[PDB]
Amino acid sequence: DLKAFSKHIYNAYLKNFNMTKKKARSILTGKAPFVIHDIETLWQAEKGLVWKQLVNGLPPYKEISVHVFYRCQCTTVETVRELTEFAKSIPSFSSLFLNDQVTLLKYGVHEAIFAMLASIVNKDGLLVANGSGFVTREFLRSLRKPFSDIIEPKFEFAVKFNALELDDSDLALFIAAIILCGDRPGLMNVPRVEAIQDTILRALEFHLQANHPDAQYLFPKLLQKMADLRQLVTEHAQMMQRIKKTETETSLHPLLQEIYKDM
Ligand SMILES: CC(C)c1nnc(NS(=O)(=O)c2ccc(CCNC(=O)c3sc4cc(F)ccc4c3Cl)cc2)s1
Ligand SMILES: CCCCCCCCO[C@@H]1O[C@H](CO)[C@@H](O)[C@H](O)[C@H]1O
Repeated sequence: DLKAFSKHIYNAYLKNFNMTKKKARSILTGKAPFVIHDIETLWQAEKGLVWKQLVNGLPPYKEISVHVFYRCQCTTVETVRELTEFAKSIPSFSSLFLNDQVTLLKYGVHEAIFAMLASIVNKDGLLVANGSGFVTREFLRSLRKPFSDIIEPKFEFAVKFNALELDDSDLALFIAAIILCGDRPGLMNVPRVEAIQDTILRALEFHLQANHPDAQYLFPKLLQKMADLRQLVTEHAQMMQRIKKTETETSLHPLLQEIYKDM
């Protein structure tokens, strides 16, 4: 029964995401992306590197540390869009009141984004523009503060999370468990959410058995990663709040602006 449930969430993930850990992990290994590590290479990428969201559709250019930020902002907004469509793809989720759905997405989306970030990450950098390019970690560290400080706790996490060696069928269930969380403030029908969450967590355990049989303590380890993700997002909202006051000239997307609102 839970085999059918797991299959459905996997089909909802594959049907909804531009990049599987499978596709990403091949690109970062072999059988090539254009490495962005300085101003010259960013300009080079800006010129002839296939971005889904074009440069003309970005906020008015200000500076380098800000342009990088705006490009990142776009993908976060598009991942919020994939995740909403993935959440709706679960028929149990798309049954709750539209505001209860918005509550789960408002608080769960950033947790999910960071868990999925580990798929396109390695110790030295991350994939960009559907794997067309590869941005270096040192380049991002070389940007001005506060911008150089944003992506660092994400990388620390991503590396640790990648050690668990999860596949796309594990992530579909992991993300589902992240979205459908009863601990979200402003939830109306908490028993119904808590209900669905239980089904997912049951499904996640029995799938981790069939997919990772020799894996010691995987399920409680992922339950801890879920908690760690909650902290990383608390830390993240806090940073973007500082960026909102300090960087008055940088434009924060209202959707993300609303996510960090009462966090
Ligand atoms: C980068 C630093 C100033 C930040 N600004 N916002 C942050 N948010 S975040 O939570 O850490 C976060 C949120 C979502 C992701 C996934 C998407 N990332 C991308 O697609 C990126 S980064 C980058 C740098 C480039 F030159 C060119 C393109 C490019 C692209 Cl594309 C990563 C990090 S980090
Ligand atoms: C508080 C913010 C979190 C809410 C997430 C909203 C983002 C989802 O935006 C989605 O865009 C799609 C196509 O353009 C549509 O088909 C959907 O109806 C829509 O909800």
